[PDB]
Amino acid sequence: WIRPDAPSRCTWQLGRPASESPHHHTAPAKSPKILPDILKKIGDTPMVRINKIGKKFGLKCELLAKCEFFNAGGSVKDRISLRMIEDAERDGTLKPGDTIIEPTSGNTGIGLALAAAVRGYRCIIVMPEKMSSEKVDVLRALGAEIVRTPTNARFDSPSSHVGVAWRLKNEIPNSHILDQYRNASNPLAHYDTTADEILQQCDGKLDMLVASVGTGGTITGIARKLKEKCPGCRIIGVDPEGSILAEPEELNQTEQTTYEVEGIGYDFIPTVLDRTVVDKWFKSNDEEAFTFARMLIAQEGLLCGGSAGSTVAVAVKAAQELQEGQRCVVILPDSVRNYMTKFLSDRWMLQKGFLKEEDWWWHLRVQELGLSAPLTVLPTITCGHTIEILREKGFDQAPVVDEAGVILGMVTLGNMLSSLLAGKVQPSDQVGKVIYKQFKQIRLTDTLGRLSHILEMDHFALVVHEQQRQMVFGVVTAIDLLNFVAAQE
Amino acid sequence: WIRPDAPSRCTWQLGRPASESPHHHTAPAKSPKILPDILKKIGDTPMVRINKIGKKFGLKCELLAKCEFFNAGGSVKDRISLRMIEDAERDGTLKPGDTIIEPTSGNTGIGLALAAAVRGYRCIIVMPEKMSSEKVDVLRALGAEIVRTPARFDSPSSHVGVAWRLKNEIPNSHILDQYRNASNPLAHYDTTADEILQQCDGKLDMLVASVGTGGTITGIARKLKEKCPGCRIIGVDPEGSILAEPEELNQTEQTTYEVEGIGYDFIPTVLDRTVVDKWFKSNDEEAFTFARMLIAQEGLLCGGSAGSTVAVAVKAAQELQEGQRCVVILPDSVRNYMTKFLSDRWMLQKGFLKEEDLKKPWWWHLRVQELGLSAPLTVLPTITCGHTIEILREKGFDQAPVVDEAGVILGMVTLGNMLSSLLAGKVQPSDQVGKVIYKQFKQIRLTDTLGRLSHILEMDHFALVVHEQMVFGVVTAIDLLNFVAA
Ligand code: HEM
Ligand code: HEM
Ligand SMILES: C[S@@+](CC[C@H](N)C(=O)[O-])C[C@H]1O[C@@H](n2cnc3c(N)ncnc32)[C@H](O)[C@@H]1O
Ligand SMILES: C[S@@+](CC[C@H](N)C(=O)[O-])C[C@H]1O[C@@H](n2cnc3c(N)ncnc32)[C@H](O)[C@@H]1O
Ligand SMILES: *Cc1c(COP(=O)(O)O)cnc(C)c1O
Repeated sequence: WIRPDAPSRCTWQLGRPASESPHHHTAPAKSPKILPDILKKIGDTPMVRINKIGKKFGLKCELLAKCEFFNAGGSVKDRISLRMIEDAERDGTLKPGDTIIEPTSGNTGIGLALAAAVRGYRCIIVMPEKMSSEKVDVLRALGAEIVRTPTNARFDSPSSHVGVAWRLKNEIPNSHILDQYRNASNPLAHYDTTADEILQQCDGKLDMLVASVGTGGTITGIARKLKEKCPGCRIIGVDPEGSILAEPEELNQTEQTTYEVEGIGYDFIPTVLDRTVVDKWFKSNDEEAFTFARMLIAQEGLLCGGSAGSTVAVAVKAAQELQEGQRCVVILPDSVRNYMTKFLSDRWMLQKGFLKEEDWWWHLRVQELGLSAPLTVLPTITCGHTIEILREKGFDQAPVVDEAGVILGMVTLGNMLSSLLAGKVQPSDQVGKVIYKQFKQIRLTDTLGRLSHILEMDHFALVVHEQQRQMVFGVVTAIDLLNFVAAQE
Repeated sequence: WIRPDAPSRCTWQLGRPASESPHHHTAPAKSPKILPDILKKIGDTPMVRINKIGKKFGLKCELLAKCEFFNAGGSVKDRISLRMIEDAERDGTLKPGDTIIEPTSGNTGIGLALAAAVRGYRCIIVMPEKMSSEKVDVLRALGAEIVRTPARFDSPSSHVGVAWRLKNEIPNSHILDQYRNASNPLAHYDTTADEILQQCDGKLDMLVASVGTGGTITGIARKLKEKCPGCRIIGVDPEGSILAEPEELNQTEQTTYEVEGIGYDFIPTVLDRTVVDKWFKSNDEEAFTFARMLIAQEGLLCGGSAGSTVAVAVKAAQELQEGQRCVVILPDSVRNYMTKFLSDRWMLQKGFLKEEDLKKPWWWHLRVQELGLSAPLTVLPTITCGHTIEILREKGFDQAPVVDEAGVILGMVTLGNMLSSLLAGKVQPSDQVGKVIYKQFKQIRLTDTLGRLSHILEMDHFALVVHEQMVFGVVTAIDLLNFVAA
């Protein structure tokens, strides 16, 4: 196994002629009238001027945006997913029918699974288990296969999202790992194509480039091509808090290492990353990322992700030094398609406490309902006798309780039923196995509004003795609320 | 108010020179290095050859795909949302700071909300109350405002009439009316069809398009019939829609289908059915199947309507021989359908997906007639909501049928629907219950599997046993559980 953070052996140095390069170099391509396949849609991404957000924050300059979400897969990684493969295919490293294994979650695995789906490669994406249903559904739809690795297990560990991919690589015939962190094809893709597009579209003239930093291939290749052909251009790198990628190290000091923004920042310094071509670094957080993302979507009509928001949130700061007549280009990595249920959802933004909006009987208290005396069950009775009673009284449940009255959980009918479809339970065995812990608990002193929210969300909430959370005062559903309302109106 | 199905007054006739046209005509545009705004990204969509699926089903011809999901909003409607506005803006009909009300829940609301967001118009989208979260979240994110309308085409309180009520009540408000507006088919007549002719060098022998409002297929078929006579135009209509001709094809039991964006109960103004050489009937199964097949094999990320288009294409293009060309229209992206046809769980829940891995419980192929269900308790449409709440209190169910005096069941009522409506303030305890009638509901019959029933009761809280149109009763989970665990 080789470490991705292993120091770079590249001898490239500013001033060295391009004739000395040992690598293979491609060029931006004239696109056909009719595309032979969807993969030809990758590249030649549009440059869109930012008209509102630039001026709103007082930028005297021109602010352009390089939109990589118009790539066939809806991310910048479609550039490298193509390149890394097209190189391997040339090298003789990659054969027809082979397997491509990658230790990635969502941003590269999509591009790779797409290219693999088009060209008939088996694709194996290895990642933690709780991966967002958007990315996971896209991958499964493209034909890729997923390996769930444990949520808590280290990078250096033998059971992680990465090491296990290497174990599969060794164990599975014809399997290859392109290794986006170590592969020179990653930054060479942007060095050869992206940076040339940016230079063509800007007529060779721009005074700043702002990019968010992930593996680092993008910002590296771009900054190198620019430093060569456009010296005056300053390169600005963006790093989330909790990441050590940014320089100097003093900026990297923080309490938590966890952030909600996807695609940028992780704990190690990849091989492909060149931090000597980055003129200045900026620290962003999740709040301004998502805020500026919503602002981009709303004001500019640009459908993009949170990393784009980070990039721009930094841009409005870094471009203040720029005056009138100059130009600043930002990199917008991906689309909103992956974040449909995350930063795009107001409920989610509220839950994490980012925007946190404010909130005739709405402020009336649940107490006014005057509910029934609960039917609770022992963990220990059969599922048959269980749904026998729940059929008798037309109630759907239990707080599942111990002998002391302590709540051990809850159980509902539908849960039982799906547990039966899976065949993991049968009427004989104890109900204590089917305990449903994923419901929500709210109680007497709570507002009827929050309850209402849960009632359009779920089937029920659970009134607990106010100051004893292990105690059950009663069970609330929509029918008793409708009872209250229809009663006093 | 004007009806969308009102007959077309257009005097356009095949053979008439283009110099006689009273309308305004644009042309496909050379795009800049740097786009001044995102709206310039609309158009010049790529044409991608279909290499696998064509040959797999035995097509001797070339099958190309016009991908409209690469538009800035991720749908074909971005073309018209632009046009309808750009015309109004020119006409003096549309002023800066105005309000654009549209009663569509379709992609048009997205395109319009985007253009409105970019150009600073207030946007009001009026639609039903279910409305799968993707579209709704996109709209709210773009700055648009939503009105929930608890669906009926010519009703006074619907997704459309109330938009006209707002149009009258709100200053500077306009309704572009995608069904009646000539800008809709003119957008495709002027641009899309010219793109298709440029990319195909003026030669193609068939075009297959799914039919929604009909502006697309109309404008395209007209431009083609003019400049490429040999090209046959093939229209696609879901089952439950009457758009297809002849009328004999439109015969079906249910009028409800899961595919979004195509087929209607009415014939829109902009639709010209005299330029369509042949029509084909598609269903939801082959739509979603071919959509998954497009994504998997061709790497094309698209929607279910695309699947319908292609599912028809592999049939219609069989007449084509080697050397010819067939072009299909792919309307939208998978972005709206992330939790619907893209989800395996959902595909299973609706019964489209294939069942076995080769073993499962014995009651699976038993049927619900064995459950021994009792008589349903029916509610009148004229009853008061509070009364419903009383009866349904005492009996203790979460749902009841809404049926008129003549015996025909107009629908179902669920507590979540009543609560949802009340929280919006669109219903009161003294109101008609006929307001909260819930017309989208799932049917399992007497003779259908206990398995299908199970999948149903994983989607939703009920389904409804019917002896043949007639009924039997209402089924929920606890009867299944009671039967099995017995
Ligand atoms: C005149 C220009 C360049 C020269 C002469 C050059 C030369 C080299 C050399 C000698 C190596 C060592 C390979 C090894 O030790 O196994 C290397 C590696 C590498 N180069 Fe370059 N290079 C040039 C430009 C670039 C550019 C423009 C990029 C990216 C945009 C790049 C990315 C890399 C990467 C990622 C490695 C791998 C380092 C490692 O595996 O540790 N190089 N290069
Ligand atoms: C030589 C070519 C054409 C001529 C002379 C023509 C003429 C007309 C005329 C006289 C009307 C009646 C306006 C009214 O009564 O309000 C009309 C309406 C209309 N035209 Fe055309 N037209 C031509 C081509 C087209 C094309 C190519 C399209 C679309 C692709 C189109 C779409 C419409 C629509 C949607 C209406 C509205 C009909 C209604 O509101 O009931 N026309 N046209
Ligand atoms: C008869 S049930 C009807 C079906 C409804 N979906 C439900 O499960 O509550 C509705 C009434 O029973 C009450 N209820 C539900 N679960 C209960 C439980 N485990 N113990 C006592 N009352 C319960 C509710 O609060 C409501 O007043
Ligand atoms: C008592 S309810 C308990 C709550 C459950 N969620 C429900 O609505 O069915 C369950 C029993 O009532 C039946 N049921 C539900 N709605 C019905 C109605 N409208 N007419 C007759 N039986 C009904 C079910 O089929 C089942 O046998
Ligand atoms: C509107 C629509 C169509 C049909 O396009 P028309 O312009 O009505 O002919 C097809 N698919 C989707 C998803 C649509 O929204």
